[PDB]
Amino acid sequence: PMSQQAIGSLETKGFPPILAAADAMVKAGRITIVSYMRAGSARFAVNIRGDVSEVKTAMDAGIEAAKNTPGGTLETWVIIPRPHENVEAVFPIGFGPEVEQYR
Amino acid sequence: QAIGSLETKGFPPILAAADAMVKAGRITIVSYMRAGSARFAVNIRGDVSEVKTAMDAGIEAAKNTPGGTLETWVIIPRPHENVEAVFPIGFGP
Amino acid sequence: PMSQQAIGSLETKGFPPILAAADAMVKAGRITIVSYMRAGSARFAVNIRGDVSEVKTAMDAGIEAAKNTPGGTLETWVIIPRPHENVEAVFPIGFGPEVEQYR
Amino acid sequence: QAIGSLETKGFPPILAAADAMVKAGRITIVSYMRAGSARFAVNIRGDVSEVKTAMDAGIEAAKNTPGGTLETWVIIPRPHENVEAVFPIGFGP
Amino acid sequence: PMSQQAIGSLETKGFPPILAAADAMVKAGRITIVSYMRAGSARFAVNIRGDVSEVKTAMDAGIEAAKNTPGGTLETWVIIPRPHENVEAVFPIGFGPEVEQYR
Amino acid sequence: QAIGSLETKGFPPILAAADAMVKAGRITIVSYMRAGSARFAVNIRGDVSEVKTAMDAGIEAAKNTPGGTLETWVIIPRPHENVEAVFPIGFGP
Repeated sequence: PMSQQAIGSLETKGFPPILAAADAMVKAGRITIVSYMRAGSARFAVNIRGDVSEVKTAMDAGIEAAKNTPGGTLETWVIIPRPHENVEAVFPIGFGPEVEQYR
Repeated sequence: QAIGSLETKGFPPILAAADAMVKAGRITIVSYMRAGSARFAVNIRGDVSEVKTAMDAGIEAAKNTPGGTLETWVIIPRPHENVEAVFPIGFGP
Repeated sequence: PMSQQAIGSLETKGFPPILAAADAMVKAGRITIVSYMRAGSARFAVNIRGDVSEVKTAMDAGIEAAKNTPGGTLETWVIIPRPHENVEAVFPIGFGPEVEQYR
Repeated sequence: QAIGSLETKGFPPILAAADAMVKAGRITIVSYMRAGSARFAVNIRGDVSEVKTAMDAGIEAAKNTPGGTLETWVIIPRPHENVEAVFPIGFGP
Repeated sequence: PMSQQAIGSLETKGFPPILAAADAMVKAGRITIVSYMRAGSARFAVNIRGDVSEVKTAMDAGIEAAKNTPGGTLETWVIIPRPHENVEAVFPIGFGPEVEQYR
Repeated sequence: QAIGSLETKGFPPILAAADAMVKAGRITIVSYMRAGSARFAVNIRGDVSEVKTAMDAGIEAAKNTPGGTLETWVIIPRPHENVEAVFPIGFGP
């Protein structure tokens, strides 16, 4: 009941910084971007999956890209190495059929 | 079964809380609520003693998350059945 | 054109305090919880129906439960003894088929 | 028919306003708007003299509600028909 | 690829001031109200179309009506004389079938 | 193709930005995002040199709009294809 793949989630204020973060993340490690969350208050979170070491290196790049985007604000981030299956069942952080082609 | 509900500012800390809760007691995460203003609540069910231990872990995980903040939480030991008929805190699919 | 049953509505900041309020309300009087409103800004309202004397005693318990929830904030409440039918027609405060079994 | 629209912060005060309005004049409540930021607007229609009396009662009910606040209101006597084609202030189902 | 008709868009805080603006606009010039946008934070925008000279006179009336509504706030407005077709394709500012009868 | 994204407070300034961008370079406006808190983002695609010229025009149009404010913007020259599989920045219908 715990997934093999880590989750990393990063949240910005602003849509352009989340795109910056997402692109930097997938260019920095063997990770898949699985989903995004429109959180309200102009905040957005991006969710990535991969082995924890790869998610950590991806997260470092996403953090920098968010902060370096003009007018962007990094709000919060987390890495969970081996998330319980019930988390994946309830939250939109699983692998959907549109990202299979990239994994 | 008891209900525990915990609410954070930010999506990453609600994930952290949820994962910590289900790894700390015999509970089921049944739903989450997008509250607006970048707040999210996670709802768990279990025997009250298990919900309590889970809640303690979830509070700590939310506060320990980079940039995460804990807003509010509750434990209701034996909720009236009318509550889960109206609020999305039941077990069913 | 005025209902036999009062409406009570109570609004909190935070989802956990609204659950606290709702549970305290239905445990304190002969009332039915009919609906909730996601108001934005992390505010939620719960709507109950019953005879006005029962809604008043329920409301007192809901107010206390909201205020006593960790991090919860009570925002606003009302009791309308005999609401006009047009209010029930437009606002989601009627009795739905999922709560018949509890009334 | 005239349109009256009244907006509160909070859901309980919009209920109070709506009920007071329909009990104060020959008007029909046609819709409500969830505006965001916990604001709600109620929309009524009737002859303008009736909408005026109703509006006065609704303003007082909103302000009199525990924790309720009145944000903004308007009365438009004879709205152009293009307005109700776009905004949800018409009578129809 | 640029429309013959200008767009004017006006945004208020509050729903009653947007109704005031919309009504004043269509009473002040040969314009069609095409749509409204629920922007969040209790802000609303109304979108009108017409020849630019007509949209300008309509906009002046909408600005005044918004400001003069009890508790209303004017937030922002624009007039674009000859919008590119790609703007109409992506943003909800075109003529829909419900407003044909008024144009 | 590159992605440019520009976000304003207010709906009128996003229209201004979008129109200025497509009139300043060989770009396609592919989508907009209602972000909440009355913020909106417009997303454009094109060769990066064209997206840059378009972005400059969009920044100026947003700031020049009465009451409009520019919040944030970005240009990504060569986005990874996983980004447009998840975010609504692709070309398709």
